Amino acid sequence: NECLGTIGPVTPLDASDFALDIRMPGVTPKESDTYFCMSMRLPVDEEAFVIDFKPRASMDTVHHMLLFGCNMPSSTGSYWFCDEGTCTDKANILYAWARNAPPTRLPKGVGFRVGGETGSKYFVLQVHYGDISAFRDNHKDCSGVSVHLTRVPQPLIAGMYLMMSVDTVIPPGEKVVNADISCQYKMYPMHVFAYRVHTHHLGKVVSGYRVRNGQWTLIGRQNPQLPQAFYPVEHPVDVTFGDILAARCVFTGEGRTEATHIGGTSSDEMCNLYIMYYMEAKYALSFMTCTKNVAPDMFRTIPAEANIPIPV
Ligand SMILES: [Cu+2]
Ligand SMILES: [Cu+2]
Ligand code: NI
Repeated sequence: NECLGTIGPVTPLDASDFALDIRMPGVTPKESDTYFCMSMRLPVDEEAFVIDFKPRASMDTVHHMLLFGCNMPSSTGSYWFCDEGTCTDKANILYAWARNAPPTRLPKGVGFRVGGETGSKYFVLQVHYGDISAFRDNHKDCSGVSVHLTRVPQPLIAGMYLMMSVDTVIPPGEKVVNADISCQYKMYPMHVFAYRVHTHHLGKVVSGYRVRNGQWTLIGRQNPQLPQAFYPVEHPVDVTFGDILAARCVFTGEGRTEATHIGGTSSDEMCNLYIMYYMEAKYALSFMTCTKNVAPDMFRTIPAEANIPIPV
């Protein structure tokens, strides 16, 4: 009893707010550990602000959910299979829901800008099912997310600073392989309030830092084998013009017969750190990406914790 039926996906909230429900179209996964995607055009063409997210997940069957904004979803039609292949243009992550790692709300006054001339025209929802119990009866699943949108401009604008490896090669059996990422920050100040890490099975630890005058300030560090939620930052951290952002993923090659490189499958790897930030509305940009390592030598003074795993 979650599929919306005759009422549809759009609930008016007041004069300038509405909830948009983004739901799987009554799907039934045949195999276990399945990744479904679907998209929705924004109903409004003009600029809007996403100011809250409420999960609508079947607590039996849903392992994780991700919601992106983009302009070109990978597929048209109802739903598709997406082993993390959501958009053809760049997919902007907005929200992660993981089982056993409950999400944290956006700070009040903070929203993502979407729609209009430059914002995302589509949402893409990815749902990872995992365990196919309770699907015995072959019931239709309508899991996803209810998104609160408003036309009211927000004083603070949420954005994403994505750090990702592109060139990493993990030789087979190799005990430790480091993937290092670094860029100089050249925008108005951002304040990091949440982070998410992502590797595949070879990832041991992922850490990100702001480097200012050789001083390393921790943004977040996580075991990527733990649920890949957005975790709150322990202390709010500003990144300002002249700062360097730095991240290290630690991988092992133990267990593999052949080299492992970066790519989109499970026998490939990724080193992704998603740094969620707010900015003053008049200075804000919605996304930044670092795919480089501009200060490789700086990593000589990376804190020792970046090399040590988290005790599970
Ligand atoms: Cu999952
Ligand atoms: Cu991946
Ligand atoms: Ni501050």
